[PDB]
Amino acid sequence: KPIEIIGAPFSKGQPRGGVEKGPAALRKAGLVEKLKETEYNVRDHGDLAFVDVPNDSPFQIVKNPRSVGKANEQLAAVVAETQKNGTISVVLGGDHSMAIGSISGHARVHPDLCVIWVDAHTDINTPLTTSSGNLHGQPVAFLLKELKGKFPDVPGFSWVTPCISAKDIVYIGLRDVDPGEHYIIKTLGIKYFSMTEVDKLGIGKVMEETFSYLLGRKKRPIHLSFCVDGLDPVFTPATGTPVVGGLSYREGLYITEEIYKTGLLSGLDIMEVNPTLGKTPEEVTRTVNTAVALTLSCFGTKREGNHKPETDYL
Amino acid sequence: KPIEIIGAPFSKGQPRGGVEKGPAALRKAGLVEKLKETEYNVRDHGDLAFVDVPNDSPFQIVKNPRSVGKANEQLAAVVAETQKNGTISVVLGGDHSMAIGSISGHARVHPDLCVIWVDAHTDINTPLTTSSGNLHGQPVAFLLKELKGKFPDVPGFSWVTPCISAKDIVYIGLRDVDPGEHYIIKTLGIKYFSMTEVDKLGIGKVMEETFSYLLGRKKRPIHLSFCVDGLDPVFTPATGTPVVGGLSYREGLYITEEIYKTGLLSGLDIMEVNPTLGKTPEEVTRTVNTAVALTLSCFGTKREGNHKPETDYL
Amino acid sequence: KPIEIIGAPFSKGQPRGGVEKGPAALRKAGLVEKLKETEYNVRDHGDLAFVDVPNDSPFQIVKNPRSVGKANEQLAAVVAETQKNGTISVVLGGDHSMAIGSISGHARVHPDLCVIWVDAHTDINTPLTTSSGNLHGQPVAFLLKELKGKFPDVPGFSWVTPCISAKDIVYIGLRDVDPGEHYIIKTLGIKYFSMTEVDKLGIGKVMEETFSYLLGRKKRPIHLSFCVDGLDPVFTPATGTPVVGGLSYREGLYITEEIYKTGLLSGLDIMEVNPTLGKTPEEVTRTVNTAVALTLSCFGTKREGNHKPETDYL
Ligand SMILES: [Mn+2]
Ligand SMILES: [Mn+2]
Ligand SMILES: [Mn+2]
Ligand SMILES: [Mn+2]
Ligand SMILES: [Mn+2]
Ligand SMILES: [Mn+2]
Repeated sequence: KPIEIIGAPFSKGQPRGGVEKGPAALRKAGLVEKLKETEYNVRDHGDLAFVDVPNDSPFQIVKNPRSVGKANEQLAAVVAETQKNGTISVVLGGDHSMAIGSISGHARVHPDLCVIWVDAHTDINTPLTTSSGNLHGQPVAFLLKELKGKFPDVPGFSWVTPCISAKDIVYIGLRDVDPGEHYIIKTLGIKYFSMTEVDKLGIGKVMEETFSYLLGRKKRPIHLSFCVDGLDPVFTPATGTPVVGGLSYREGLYITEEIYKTGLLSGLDIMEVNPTLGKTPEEVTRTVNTAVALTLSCFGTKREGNHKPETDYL
Repeated sequence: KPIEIIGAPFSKGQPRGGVEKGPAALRKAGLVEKLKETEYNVRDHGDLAFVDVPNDSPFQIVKNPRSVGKANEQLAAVVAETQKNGTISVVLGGDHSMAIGSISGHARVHPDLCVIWVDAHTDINTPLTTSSGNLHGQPVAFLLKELKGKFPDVPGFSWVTPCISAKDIVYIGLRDVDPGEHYIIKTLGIKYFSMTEVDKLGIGKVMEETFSYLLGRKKRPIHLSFCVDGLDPVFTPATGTPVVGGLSYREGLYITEEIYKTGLLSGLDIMEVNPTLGKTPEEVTRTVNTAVALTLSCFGTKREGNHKPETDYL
Repeated sequence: KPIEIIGAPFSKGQPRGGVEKGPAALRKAGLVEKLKETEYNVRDHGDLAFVDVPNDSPFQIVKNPRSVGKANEQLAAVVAETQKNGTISVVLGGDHSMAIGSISGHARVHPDLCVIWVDAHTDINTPLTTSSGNLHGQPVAFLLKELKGKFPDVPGFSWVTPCISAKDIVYIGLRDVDPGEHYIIKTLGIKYFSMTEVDKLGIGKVMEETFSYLLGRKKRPIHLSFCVDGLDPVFTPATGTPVVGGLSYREGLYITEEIYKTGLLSGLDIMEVNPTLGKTPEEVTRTVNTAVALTLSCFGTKREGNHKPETDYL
């Protein structure tokens, strides 16, 4: 089965430059070559060139609305292109705002898709709830169907159409929620397993339930959106919004391991990896190895080990 | 419901000076104002002046017995006073030996109360079993009813009256216990979950069984004494007696979260946070930041998030 | 209940020097003295003088076959001697390749013994499957009954007799396995708990299932081989092949505590602790402290604490 790497060197999703350097870091560490070693076929799409919109005046509080809006539209145009030819889409980003390109492009070809959002935030505010005009923490808002019309239209997001409903997605690793956000998720009653939950049940029971909830009834493709800030700052320090007491290195692979196991992974997002934010070359090396590591896990590489079929090693 | 912050800048309890700075370290970090942000009312009682006793000769091994006694007596006098006006007490200490006063004053108004001791030690040595005349490691030996008269009367501790029995207390996070201490808890049969127990059951099940143990039969107030050294040093640096293999930030959080949920916490202790014992300013910020995290957990703040009632954020 | 420490300062098991200094590291940290504080009797059998074989040409890929084979032959003979007199055999190593002598000496006197292999690796390659001629990562290949005659006879290992079968052994914390290795364990179907396992069950249930799998039917002596690298480097950094995402200082103790709990320990190995590889004295002090923390545990020392029998501390 096909795999297509699509770099998204973008960052206007937030105030700290540097995340457009993620792709270049991930590829540098050896992601593309490490993947060709798996049972899959790998075609690297290269890095998309994001045209900058001049005079991108702020829509109320939101910053860079036409820029962010334009990039994502170019992303969702690319994604549909690989998913159309039946090939799994791995997007190497920038900030999370690129999810709107990532998941909108996915749904065009697999409208019945679900989403597992591994993040420490819901990154799902509305241009009416953000205390910051930053769109990297609003990706979901623009996606949700039940959120259509619950906030103004934002210059550059006309092309967007709510693709998934509050029933088809599940958060994992939440720990920093704004009053606003907590409201929405409760009100719309979305399924999540916040830090608290993943203390009480354990990452073992948590993927068991998230699977019966999303795949309990019908079998449908999986779109995994992984904010490196999902695991703790001791495993991913090179991120813009780090937050204490997160998901261990282990539960992370566990996650990515089980998702492989479903044979249902359709879209994968490796967002917000920032090489310039590492306090030491180590932490940058740390954040990337564990970013690559999770990316190889969603594609077979197990911790008990692997071996090539039909090969008698004796 | 009322909350009353009581400043206990005491340290005589032990040899390492620096703990009487705890309050000033927790207040500085924003504890007081952080709390008024919750659904509760907050009145800061201020820091109690502790009269020093001249010529506080040592009773055999014990050190500063009269000094440590009078303070506590003035602590139970302040506590009992605010609990009388139906308000929850949060004591920012010093060394733990002040618990003596926080639990003694508490029981005068709620004599049927229980105690969830989260710490790395049992601080239950008798003036006869301590290898150090230190009182921060004995607060319990004085409170226990089954321990009345199993050791000599210590000058300054005549006013004390064992308010609780070996039945109404459970320990959490035990890992450093002295031969004498383990004996006592085995003999009197106290309910505990030593780190070994938390690895076995999970911080999930553990809180499930400690609740049905202390609250399976009758519903009573919860006095929560928390020795910062309760968690591992990696999280709680700036503590006098740090001991490897401790309770994570997450577990110490899941505990406090659940103590809220009961709606039964009555008295709270935030003991042994030492500012001067931090190897770097970071480590002083850290322990503090997470001593605060917990204090704001005991009162609502959830990781999944919080939103104000009756407010429609849409 | 006899204990016999046996220093095996060997290292030819791999390319990095330093491991021979292990014993002389554990010993300084005060291992022997600390053990005498337990309920056991202690006899330190000094360190073994290992004669170096001149002109130890490489058998195909394998390196130091004759020097490694001779050393172990001399270890096994020391071992089988103190097990003979009814004493427990604790071996402070070098490189793990000395397991071969440690477990070989052990099966002579207790041919019905079991082994719990706590290590980040399976150390079970064959001279035909190694990518390196390193014997520290093959010990098991020489011990297995099912592996007899699955490779060529290696110079110096003519004295070795497969003593345990695929059935009496179990791994714990595997997270780095080469293609070959995985195959083997799969094919001979060995009972293990990779890191994924420990995540999904917990160090609680894990020991429950390893005990009922190894001791469910008959009660037999337990040989515990502990590759310090089985833990996470943050706990055991001073090691030759560290690997991210290991067991916690807490599971590590949990494990050694339950093994004490059976009353069946018989043989114990504390291999591959290398003092020269700690980036800082601290990492050397750390690692060491826990190759002992763990040992003094296999002999009782409980985190809940201990107290001497018949001694009324009141
Ligand atoms: Mn995000
Ligand atoms: Mn995030
Ligand atoms: Mn303590
Ligand atoms: Mn204490
Ligand atoms: Mn190993
Ligand atoms: Mn090994």
